[PDB]
Amino acid sequence: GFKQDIATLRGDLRTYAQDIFLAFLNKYPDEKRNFKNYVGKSDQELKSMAKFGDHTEKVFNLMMEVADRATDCVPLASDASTLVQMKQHSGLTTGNFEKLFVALVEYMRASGQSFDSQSWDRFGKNLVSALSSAGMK
Amino acid sequence: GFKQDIATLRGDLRTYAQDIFLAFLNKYPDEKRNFKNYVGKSDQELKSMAKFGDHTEKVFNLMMEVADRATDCVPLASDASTLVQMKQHSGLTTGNFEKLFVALVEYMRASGQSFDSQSWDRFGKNLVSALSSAGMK
Ligand code: HEM
Ligand code: HEM
Ligand SMILES: c1ccc2[nH]cnc2c1
Ligand SMILES: c1ccc2[nH]cnc2c1
Repeated sequence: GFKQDIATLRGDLRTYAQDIFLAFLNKYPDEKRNFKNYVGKSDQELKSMAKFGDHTEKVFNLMMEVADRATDCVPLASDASTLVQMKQHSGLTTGNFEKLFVALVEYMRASGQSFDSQSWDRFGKNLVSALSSAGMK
Repeated sequence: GFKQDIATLRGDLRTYAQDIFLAFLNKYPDEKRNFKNYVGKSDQELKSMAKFGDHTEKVFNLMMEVADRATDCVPLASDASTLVQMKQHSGLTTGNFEKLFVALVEYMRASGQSFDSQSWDRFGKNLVSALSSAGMK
């Protein structure tokens, strides 16, 4: 289930983080408006750009902590507030998050593993509602 | 305290994992006997390989699972048994683990980051005694 999936992802986290983030950028190419340094690059080129790997791993280190602290796929209010208040996230609205989690769930369903894809769909929806409550537009 | 330290380490796990493993190898150069593939390389030579990082981070992920499942810094017997039974750990003894945790606590005390060094010292001692109870020499 959801708790096991956190363990699965954490067991190969840099690889999953990069592959899921690439699936997001390739499903929604207009979302690169938020990531201008990644324009004009193939997947293999991005996987040899130092900030793409280092930043995307740090994103997923925190995402897995937020998931682990959740109850029945509902995150802590303190975690939602951190995500809204972060200076890096100043330009963002909740649609940006909705699209990230749509891409993550699609990746899981296509992997041919045993991910609990439906719980990740709930977690993304419940994180969006918590972000709205914490003041994201 | 101990629970916050797990969150600090996971937030930047690949960087902490590399720096603590290098502190261990530099404190106890004879322990590099267990790691023939790292002979004849400086710190920055080892880190220049994205694989050294991949591999070391997977080690520290398991360490953090065992730490988070502990009660009052006493690991589960079943987690000690996993570490004894791993094929890659055949022909280790408890002294190898003792040295690792001495280096880890020394790194935490020298760092600018607040860590509960006394809890990690207890965890390492209690892990050694659990390894012995699960059949390590
Ligand atoms: C639960 C979901 C998310 C988590 C846990 C998360 C976490 C983070 C973290 C930790 C950083 C700092 C990385 C670093 O500089 O080392 C960051 C930066 C950033 N985040 Fe997020 N984030 C999430 C969702 C999003 C989404 C949906 C977008 C946009 C579609 C986004 C856009 C950014 C941008 C533009 C930066 C700064 C640029 C960069 O680091 O390359 N984030 N985020
Ligand atoms: C709580 C402590 C420890 C944990 C969590 C741990 C975890 C791991 C894991 C997960 C692997 C497999 C990595 C992979 O294949 O991707 C591994 C392999 C290995 N471990 Fe440990 N380990 C611990 C302590 C030690 C100690 C103390 C030594 C020796 C001083 C050691 C020596 C090895 C060796 C030789 C391998 C195989 C070769 C290598 O991975 O470089 N381990 N360990
Ligand atoms: C998901 C994927 C990559 C990211 N980079 C910064 N925040 C992110 C969220
Ligand atoms: C500590 C540091 C590096 C390691 N590699 C394999 N097991 C380990 C324990």
